[PDB]
Amino acid sequence: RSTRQIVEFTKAMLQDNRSGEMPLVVKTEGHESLCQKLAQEIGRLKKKGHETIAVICKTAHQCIQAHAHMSEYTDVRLIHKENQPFQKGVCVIPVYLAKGIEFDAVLVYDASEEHYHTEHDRRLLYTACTRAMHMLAVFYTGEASPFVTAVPPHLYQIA
Repeated sequence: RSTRQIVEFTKAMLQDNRSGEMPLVVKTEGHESLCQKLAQEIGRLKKKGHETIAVICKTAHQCIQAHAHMSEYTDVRLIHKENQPFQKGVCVIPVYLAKGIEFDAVLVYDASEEHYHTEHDRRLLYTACTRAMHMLAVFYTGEASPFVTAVPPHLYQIA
């Protein structure tokens, strides 16, 4: 139900039909520059018509940090419990609460090798990226997750 480009990107992460824009991978220096560039990309995606936009973090604890820092640049809804209603707009949400929800656009928060390197992490990263129906962006600080670096570079564009 996602785009061919998103399906091919995410399939390539598991090394161990509609069309859309290429997944975007974005390198950043630190959580503050990360949150700034996330905020800019959210503004771009809103203008292009995305109505449900998820910044997906690995854990609830990371969500709180992400939400606090993103709030410096834009307004974002923190998703922290199951009974929060699905609505249009921008949210910060952990993988385990995003499971089986579909968003127009997903921005993966800090897909670094520090945060995503175990096989458990691989399942979490895959789950996060497959929530995206129309646009996927993968942001990271420092060094990218091995599961991102492993994706053939023709399957994504860089910023």
